[PDB]
Amino acid sequence: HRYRPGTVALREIRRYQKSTELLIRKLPFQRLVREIAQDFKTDLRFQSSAVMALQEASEAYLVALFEDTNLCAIHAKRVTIMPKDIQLARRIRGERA
DNA sequence: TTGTTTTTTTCTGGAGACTAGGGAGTAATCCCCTTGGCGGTTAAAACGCGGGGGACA
Repeated sequence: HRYRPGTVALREIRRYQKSTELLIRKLPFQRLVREIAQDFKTDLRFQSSAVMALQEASEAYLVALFEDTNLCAIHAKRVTIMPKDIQLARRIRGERA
């Protein structure tokens, strides 16, 4: 049959909140880090541990930001997060101007 | 029958070349290593379709 929209989303929320493994596949993230670093200094080498630490910090920060975004969206009587939500959360945080 | 002497035998400066080996230099080969190709394995990001839900007024 068909699951009504919004139920499988709750199932994934339950699934991913019980687990800790990283949600971004490694190699694209590593290539993105390498590209970003290249603009600061050339012919650079990275320890896999450094790259893993970068991924852990980035994913945790993104999860916290998504939590704040969901809270902001709920405050607007809304269920869907939209860019203004991220913007407001970042603004109140003080990272974005 | 013994010992002194005779005699025999053993011992006692310069030039013009050549080759051959050792240290340093170059480059090459075999083994290993890095990288790319062939062969297999498929979950999923994107795209489509259809329907439920809420954003906005």
